[PDB]
Amino acid sequence: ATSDEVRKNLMDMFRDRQAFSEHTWKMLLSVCRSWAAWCKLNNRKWFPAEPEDVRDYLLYLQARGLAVKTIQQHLGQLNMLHRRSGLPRPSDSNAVSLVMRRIRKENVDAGERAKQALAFERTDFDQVRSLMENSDRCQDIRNLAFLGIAYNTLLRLAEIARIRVKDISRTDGGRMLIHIGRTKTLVSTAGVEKALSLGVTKLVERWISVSGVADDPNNYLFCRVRKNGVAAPSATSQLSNSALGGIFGATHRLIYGAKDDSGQRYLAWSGHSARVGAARDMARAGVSIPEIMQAGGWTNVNIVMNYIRNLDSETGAMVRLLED
Amino acid sequence: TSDEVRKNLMDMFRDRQAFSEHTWKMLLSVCRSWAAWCKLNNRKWFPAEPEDVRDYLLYLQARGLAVKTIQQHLGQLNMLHRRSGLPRPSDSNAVSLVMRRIRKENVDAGERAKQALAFERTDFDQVRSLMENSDRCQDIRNLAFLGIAYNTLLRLAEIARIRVKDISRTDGGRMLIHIGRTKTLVSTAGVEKALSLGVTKLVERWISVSGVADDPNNYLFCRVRKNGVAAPSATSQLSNSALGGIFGATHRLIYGAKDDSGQRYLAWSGHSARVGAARDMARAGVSIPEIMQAGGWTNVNIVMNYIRNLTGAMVRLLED
Amino acid sequence: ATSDEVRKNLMDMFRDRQAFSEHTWKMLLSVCRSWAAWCKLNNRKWFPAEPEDVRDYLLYLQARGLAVKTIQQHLGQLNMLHRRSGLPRPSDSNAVSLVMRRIRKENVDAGERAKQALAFERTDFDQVRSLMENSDRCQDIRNLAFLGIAYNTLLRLAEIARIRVKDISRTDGGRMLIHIGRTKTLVSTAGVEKALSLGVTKLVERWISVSGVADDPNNYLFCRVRKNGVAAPSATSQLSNSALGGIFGATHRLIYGAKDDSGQRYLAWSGHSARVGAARDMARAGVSIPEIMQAGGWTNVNIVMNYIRNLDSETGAMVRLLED
Amino acid sequence: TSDEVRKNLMDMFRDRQAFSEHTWKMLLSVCRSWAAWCKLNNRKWFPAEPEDVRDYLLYLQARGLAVKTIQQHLGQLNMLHRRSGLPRPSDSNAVSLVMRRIRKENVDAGERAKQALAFERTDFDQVRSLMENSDRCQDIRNLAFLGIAYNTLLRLAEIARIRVKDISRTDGGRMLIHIGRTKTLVSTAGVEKALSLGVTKLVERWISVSGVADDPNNYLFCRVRKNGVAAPSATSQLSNSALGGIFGATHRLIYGAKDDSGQRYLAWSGHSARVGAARDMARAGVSIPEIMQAGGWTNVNIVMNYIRNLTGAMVRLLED
DNA sequence: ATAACTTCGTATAATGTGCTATACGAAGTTAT
DNA sequence: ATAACTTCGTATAGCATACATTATACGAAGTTAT
DNA sequence: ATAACTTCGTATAATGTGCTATACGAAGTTAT
DNA sequence: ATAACTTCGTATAGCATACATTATACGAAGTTAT
Repeated sequence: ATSDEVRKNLMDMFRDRQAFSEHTWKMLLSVCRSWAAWCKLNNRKWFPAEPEDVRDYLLYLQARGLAVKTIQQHLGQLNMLHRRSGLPRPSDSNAVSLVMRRIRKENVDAGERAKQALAFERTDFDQVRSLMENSDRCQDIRNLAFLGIAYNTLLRLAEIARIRVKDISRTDGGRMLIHIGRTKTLVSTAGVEKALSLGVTKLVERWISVSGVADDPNNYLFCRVRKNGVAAPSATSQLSNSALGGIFGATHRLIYGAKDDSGQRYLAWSGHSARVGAARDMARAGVSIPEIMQAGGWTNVNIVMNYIRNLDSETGAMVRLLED
Repeated sequence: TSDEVRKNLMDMFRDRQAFSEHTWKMLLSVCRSWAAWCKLNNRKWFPAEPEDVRDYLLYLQARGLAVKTIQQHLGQLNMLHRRSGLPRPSDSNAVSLVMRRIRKENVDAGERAKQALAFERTDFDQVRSLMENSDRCQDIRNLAFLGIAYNTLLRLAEIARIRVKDISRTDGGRMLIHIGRTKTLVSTAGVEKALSLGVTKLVERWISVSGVADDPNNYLFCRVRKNGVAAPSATSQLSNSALGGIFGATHRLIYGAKDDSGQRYLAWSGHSARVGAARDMARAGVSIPEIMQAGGWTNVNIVMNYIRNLTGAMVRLLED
Repeated sequence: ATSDEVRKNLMDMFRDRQAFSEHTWKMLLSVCRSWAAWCKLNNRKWFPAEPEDVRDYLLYLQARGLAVKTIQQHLGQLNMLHRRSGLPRPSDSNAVSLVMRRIRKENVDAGERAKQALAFERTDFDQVRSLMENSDRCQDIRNLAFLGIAYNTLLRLAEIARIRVKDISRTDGGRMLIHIGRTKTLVSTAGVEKALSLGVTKLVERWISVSGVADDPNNYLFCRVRKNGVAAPSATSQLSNSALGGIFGATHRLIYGAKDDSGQRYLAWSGHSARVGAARDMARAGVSIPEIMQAGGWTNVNIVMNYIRNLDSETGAMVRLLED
Repeated sequence: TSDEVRKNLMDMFRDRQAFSEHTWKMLLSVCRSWAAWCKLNNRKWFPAEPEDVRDYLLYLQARGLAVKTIQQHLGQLNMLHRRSGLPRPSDSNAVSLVMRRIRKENVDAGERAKQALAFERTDFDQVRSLMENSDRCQDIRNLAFLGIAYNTLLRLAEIARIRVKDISRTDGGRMLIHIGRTKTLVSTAGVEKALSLGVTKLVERWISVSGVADDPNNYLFCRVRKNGVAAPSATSQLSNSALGGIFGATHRLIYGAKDDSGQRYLAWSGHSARVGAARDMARAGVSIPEIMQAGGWTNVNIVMNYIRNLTGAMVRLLED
């Protein structure tokens, strides 16, 4: 609570900045730039943040038509800056506590809907599969394997990029299989092994036949394919998540065409579409919530439950009673 | 200090919305009452003196009011003080002790907190068997309302907030109703309340004859005037007084006009289908874990309270 | 924290003493007399109670070979006296908090076993039933009905004494039935109706034939029977719980004879024996925990679970797996 | 103040017993370590300076110790301070942040907290199929120990505290074992761990050949010397080092001597039957609610950690 | 008129975070 | 004199009301398109 | 001897109240 | 020139490490009845 104390705290912050993910840091800076500009504009002090100002700001975020979860992030990062610096948190103020409470209320009462990825189900896999199965085109074959390793496995983006060729050993009738390393938590796991079908395996093949992947196995399975249709292997680099999420966007447009309704948020297939579809498919096929809240490494149902909610199978006991 | 206290309270009024409209309704209702009693005995209503509050509670008790009502008066007074940054009346033995004593004396004389008359499947099936045949807008609406009420267990006000854009469909054709906020939860995630095929038909039929669908941002249920014309609106919801009247009206229909007693719960009301469904489910052998998901409860005690009626495992063990 | 403040608090305590059951008050005085004597003896001040003294005292209770639950009651009542008087609780002290923690540990590690009532099951009801069924003796017939209203119903003592003759209306084949009022909680119930068999009803009869109960129905079902074998009705009074618990003690001795092993605690049948037996019987007969944690008005299983624990039916999943 | 702090710590030592013998073992173990590091760099070991503690944790990390061990060192230091009425080292950013960073750096290099090698029913059935035939006291005891371990899921020390007067019987003949205190619960109520008919026989046979029953206040398991003579005792329990050795010994028996690696968990150990039973139950389709009652857990996370191995719902959905 | 509300006041019942990743539209970077 | 209780007191086992809201119950009193 | 521990130190994994009633042995109270 | 990315930044959805203990792992070093 003295400029010297705060100075010490901020030096502590920088010295052990690896106590947080670079993503966290990204959002911290992001919010600070947002809050600071606003302060400048609205003639106020940005550090330390004063409860009345942070209030005005939060209402400004709301008026900006920003989501409740987003405003949370803002107060959140601000609370973190003051906590890691020796100063009082904005949340610890009555004004800020109340306003947050009010805004949450006001927004829900107007339509605010959290969104999630658009399901990419077998009904979608088969379709694309039928549209790009006979195509000579490199990046066309690659994108099908992806759509395969992805629906078939439910692996996250950050993880499908990480795959290396060795990891893809084989099995039962020449069925493929794979060691991932997904978890990044200590008391969790070091990793699993995942398998493929006569479908998803027969595809992932071609990619390898054409990708020239069978070259220096320290190689990754997924690489970029240039405009001439020639792939570029690289044991040193990984298809950015943007591109991978790109194949899902691209593919949806192929079938459904140009970007649509309203101007933003989940109109086409995104990185999570495959998991979200497999799950329902696996739920529709009456597969215990184990595999379901499991084929994805799901440590908490609320998530798999928000995914299979509109499914008739998840209708409720009252519907069951009512219908006998 | 006087300055601070003026601020804290002022700070509360500014973000009025952080609280339920009702919470404010009661805060003001108690204050009115308290303030009234205070003026009668020449007492300063704020800050409140434990001794004066004690006299007030006892006064409430003498009026023959319910323990729950007395407790509400203490709760509001407590909030006023606490939110002001002042000591709560309950923070003193005179007040803590008198409350306990009032409850105690009251219950040890019987006094019991009531609950809505159950509206169960038999009741639903009977009401529907009769109203199904009506072509009147009102009956069509009312039958749909009761259908959702029983099916979903939603509360009057969650039902009254259902907007047309809130309905969806399972692939199989069942209607899905998305619920944003409830007594126990305000999140942007919300819940999806599915409707049986039959309640679904009931709802569809209402939508049709009413025209609410003429604006996705329109409240599903609305007034229907003497001439049968439904009055759709995206700005004003049907009042809970109306929604609850549908229950009592339906009851009157099958069982006649109610007692002259003046008691409460002589006919079905807003909570009748919740009480009744919970029960219906318990009987069906439904799991507590699942019964709770039905009513949106996060805990297990209301759920248990509603059942305690059904037996005879005994003459049975003894007879053989 | 001033003698005037404490004085005000204690006057508050007395003025609204009905904020507690007379049983609570009984234990408060009980503990205070115990603590005070000790203080006198051990040359200390009893009010306000000083953390070090209350510590010594608790260890003294322990050395007295007193149960953990008992010492809890002592600290408990002391904490209540200081809380309702404006002074700091003894529990709020580090010394007292630690010692309590240590004693709890030390005792468990030596055999301390909470006890419960000895089961009085159908195997016991039938037995006594076969020993006192042909006996002309008034108090012999009375004690059998009791053993009946009690096993058959699972009603608490305090409640079987409360029964009045009207409450005993009839039913299915001339089966008896009964409106009790058990609960004394607001958001609970006002009460239930309970039934009897060809057994428990055929007995409760005689008692009425002989008890002369069918006289002024404001009467209670259970009265005292004097040494000459003549019963004494009374709409104004109730068989004390001591006597009722007496019939269970008496009856056990009849079959098993004189008071036994060690010198104390649950050697014979007590007021709770009947419930405790019915339950297991109802559990052995595979009756869902509903009625079980219900025929007694049980709002919490831990209790019915501690009663059916040695029952094979409650053995566990590992036993189930192990045995196939 | 120096006076108070001397008291609080003195107040802790007086009621030593409020804590596990082990908690004390580690407090003293860390202090020894810390104090050592401190003397090496000429630093005052208490009260501790965040900066000095930060240097200490990093030092621990450089020693190549586990995140859990480093955390334990911080926990003990934290306790010393907190219980003294002083500020906790973790109460400072240098310490809070370094811990996170250490964990983070460590895990993002793999590092994972291990768990005991599973000892499942197949393992039990195999070990028993073999040892059943031995008439040696040791084998008889060991087979009984493993039987209870797997059956009950008890922990080494709860098993090592079982006294003869603690066994009962269901009417059907199954042995019941009453457990007073455990890692997660010290109450006079206790639990009753039932044994299958088969494990029951195993236990009976041990009681018989050993004579522990010669004193109800005798510990069920005890040493058995080179000559086969069991040494019963009501004052000294069999050491956990012994009980755990039974697991590793049994393992050696079926699979040979262990790696030279020096790693941990190369053979079964104290927790092997808990890990294994939990799993066995999950496979059997047992309910989480019930799996938890088996292991005495009150929560749901260790239970989940132990399973994550078993699959293929996919080639399956895809193949058809 | 009047059905069918609304409104509104007092009475009374009912309930139980904070770090890290992805989403995308942009803007920038290579190699065709 | 005792059997058959009652009341007592201390020992222990069995429960389940207090927070801080936010909602319903129900009608009287006012409203508006018919 | 030596099997089979014990002990003990450092390493590292695992877990998650407070009011009111009953129990009894006693002591006291009536009516046989 | 662009296709096919990469890196950016802000918007939002998806998770899951920090307390305060109390326990196990495992062997070396010491022990005691054989």
